[PDB]
Amino acid sequence: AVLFVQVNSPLQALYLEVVPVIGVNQEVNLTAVLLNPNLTVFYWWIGHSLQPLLSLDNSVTTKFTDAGDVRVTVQAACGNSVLQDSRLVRVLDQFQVVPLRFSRELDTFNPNTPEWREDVGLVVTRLLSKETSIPEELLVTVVKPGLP
Amino acid sequence: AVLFVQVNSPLQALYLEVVPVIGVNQEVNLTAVLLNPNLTVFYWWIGHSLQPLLSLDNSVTTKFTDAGDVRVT
Ligand SMILES: *[C@@H]1O[C@H](CO)[C@@H](O[C@@H]2O[C@H](CO)[C@@H](O[C@@H]3O[C@H](CO)[C@@H](O)[C@H](O)[C@@H]3O)[C@H](O)[C@H]2NC(C)=O)[C@H](O)[C@H]1NC(C)=O
Ligand SMILES: *[C@@H]1O[C@H](CO)[C@@H](O[C@@H]2O[C@H](CO)[C@@H](O[C@@H]3O[C@H](CO)[C@@H](O)[C@H](O)[C@@H]3O)[C@H](O)[C@H]2NC(C)=O)[C@H](O)[C@H]1NC(C)=O
Ligand SMILES: *[C@@H]1O[C@H](CO)[C@@H](O)[C@H](O)[C@H]1NC(C)=O
Ligand SMILES: *[C@@H]1O[C@H](CO)[C@@H](O)[C@H](O)[C@H]1NC(C)=O
Ligand SMILES: *[C@@H]1O[C@H](CO)[C@@H](O)[C@H](O)[C@H]1NC(C)=O
Ligand SMILES: *[C@@H]1O[C@H](CO)[C@@H](O)[C@H](O)[C@H]1NC(C)=O
Repeated sequence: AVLFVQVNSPLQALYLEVVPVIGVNQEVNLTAVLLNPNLTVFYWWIGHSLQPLLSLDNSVTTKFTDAGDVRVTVQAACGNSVLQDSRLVRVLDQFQVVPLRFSRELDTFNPNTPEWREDVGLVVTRLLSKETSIPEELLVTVVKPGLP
Repeated sequence: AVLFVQVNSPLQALYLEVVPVIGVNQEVNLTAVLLNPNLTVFYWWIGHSLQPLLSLDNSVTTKFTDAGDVRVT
């Protein structure tokens, strides 16, 4: 007689990591940050279609043929608890991309909390608009999750 | 705000349907008979490896390069 068992009772929090903006036909490297070993259950709701993708890995790679706003949802149920996080992203076509160096010292005070990164990008956008007199909602700053 | 919900509380019984014998390098059409719509969660333990396959469908198709006795769960 055989019996497979798994032991991961408590789940704390999850977060869906995805860039707020990318062009059409571009591969998106969606990440599902969660509390966990290779024993992880991930339901992925990429778009309108109900049928979710199953994954044991944190990340998936997908594309978007259409533009506009896309709802991306991820659900985690490793044990007997259900967590879920959603995020709406913009898929554009008319834009120009500029790389941006930050000062090194910031790295020594840089937690990867997405809200910290959001506020930093917002400050950069405000300063750009104040020093170029160009519209402010047409400038999107994303400061990545990397250690540098 | 968005929230996905699913509603299938009771599960009665299951049964694994598989032929008792087949040769090597032959495709096996394993079936998992269960109480259900396309909302079905299936973990497949094909052999020695712990990592199970995920499936929403009843059936899977696999092969065996080695002979002997295979545990299919
Ligand atoms: C919950 O919130 C916490 C903060 O309260 C987040 O924790 C931080 O997450 C980042 C990203 O995973 C961690 O940085 C990582 O460090 C590893 C090295 O250990 C590096 O290889 C990765 O590339 C990444 O930079 C960070 O250490 C971690 N802790 C803190 C204090 O910032 C967490 O992401 C949030 N997650 C959930 C599921 O709620
Ligand atoms: C539980 O046990 C019951 C019997 O008490 C099994 O029920 C029987 O299962 C077979 C195979 O699925 C059914 O035959 C099927 O009929 C459909 C048409 O409806 C046909 O398209 C299929 O090819 C197949 O031949 C049968 O009707 C069903 N009921 C009876 C009274 O025999 C069941 O398979 C067992 N399953 C579990 C999960 O415990
Ligand atoms: C996604 O990120 C991982 C981690 O760096 C990398 O190995 C992989 O090539 C990336 N894929 C794409 C399509 O960006
Ligand atoms: C988890 O399993 C996958 C199988 O698809 C494998 O690619 C990955 O390396 C495994 N990770 C760990 C940490 O064992
Ligand atoms: C498995 O059975 C289904 C149902 O008849 C059939 O469509 C499929 O081709 C079969 N595959 C193999 C490899 O026997
Ligand atoms: C269930 O979803 C799968 C998607 O892989 C599809 O192939 C199948 O036709 C669907 N079945 C039903 C009954 O909707």
